[PDB]
Amino acid sequence: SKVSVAPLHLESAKEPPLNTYKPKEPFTATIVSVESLVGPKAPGETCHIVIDHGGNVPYWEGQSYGVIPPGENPKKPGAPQNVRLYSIASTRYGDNFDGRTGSLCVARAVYYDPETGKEDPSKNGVCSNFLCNSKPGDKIQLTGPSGKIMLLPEEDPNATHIMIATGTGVAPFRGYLRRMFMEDVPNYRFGGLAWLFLGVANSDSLLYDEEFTSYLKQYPDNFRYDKALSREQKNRSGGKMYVQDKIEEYSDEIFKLLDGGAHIYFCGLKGMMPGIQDTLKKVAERRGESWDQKLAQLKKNKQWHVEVY
Ligand SMILES: Cc1cc2nc3c(=O)[nH]c(=O)nc-3n(C[C@H](O)[C@H](O)[C@H](O)COP(=O)(O)OP(=O)(O)OC[C@H]3O[C@@H](n4cnc5c(N)ncnc54)[C@H](O)[C@@H]3O)c2cc1C
Repeated sequence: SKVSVAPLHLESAKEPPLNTYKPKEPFTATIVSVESLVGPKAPGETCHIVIDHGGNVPYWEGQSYGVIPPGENPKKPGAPQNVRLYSIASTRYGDNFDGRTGSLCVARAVYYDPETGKEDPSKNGVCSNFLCNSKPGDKIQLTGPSGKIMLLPEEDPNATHIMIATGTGVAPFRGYLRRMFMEDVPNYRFGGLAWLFLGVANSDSLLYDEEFTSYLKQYPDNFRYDKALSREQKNRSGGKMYVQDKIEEYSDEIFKLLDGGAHIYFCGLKGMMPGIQDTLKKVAERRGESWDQKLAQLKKNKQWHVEVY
């Protein structure tokens, strides 16, 4: 059974909120919870951060929140820190199904000297550590929401959505999939195919795995889920197993879906994209197709959605 959500008036707007709060006057939100998403063998920490915005900073799935960490801009004395953007990992109703909270999926950026391995905290990422170090009741300066690239196309409730994530790039897809499958949204009844491909370092680095596995058992004809574990698996050519290698295992199914009008999404660190492009080119070549021409048509048809960072 789908989970009741409120308030239904969040469905009424016909345009997404944008820049409701700006950097000079952010919204002072409050941390609800911070929890690690990863096991002890993960190379670094990734946390789920729940933020109470009280309904003052609503958003649509696929958008980002800005966070202004405290302190001074190290490059402009007297000025605030620059905004850092984070893909919202929750639906518009949020993890408490009430329209009052939104969630972030935040990897700690930690610096290690390339030769000695010595950590240097002064070179760690300011906003990501600020967020992962936060505790219930702490205040967060929120801006936005912002972004339109990753809004979910809902005009066809039976569309196909192929979602390609590495690491924290899973965030918008957690939101899409909760709206598609878990929440009782009477004006969006999804009857298409949602297919999540996720690449992470190892099993302990998986994010939200139990939630996604649950969708396989509840919606076996509408959801597919495939994972690539780069430090624990090898591809067919002998390289470390990346998300593009999982795509290749389903070369024919995914190309057929794209030809049929499927939307395809990419999110996570930008270093994910070169290997993906290389694989898609090789898959097309084996089929006797030009990947350049196919990608041009996907962009012209508004099927191609990329937000990497
Ligand atoms: C649209 C969008 C969505 C995003 N979504 C997410 C998301 O869902 N989750 C997420 O985790 N991130 C996400 N990001 C990235 C996020 O915005 C930040 O860039 C990231 O968290 C790092 O910010 P920071 O403040 O921690 O690091 P910063 O302080 O900005 O530092 C940047 C990097 O430089 C390194 N560094 C600092 N000083 C030195 C030095 N002297 N020498 C060498 N290295 C140094 C830091 O360790 C860090 O890796 C997103 C970005 C965009 C644009």
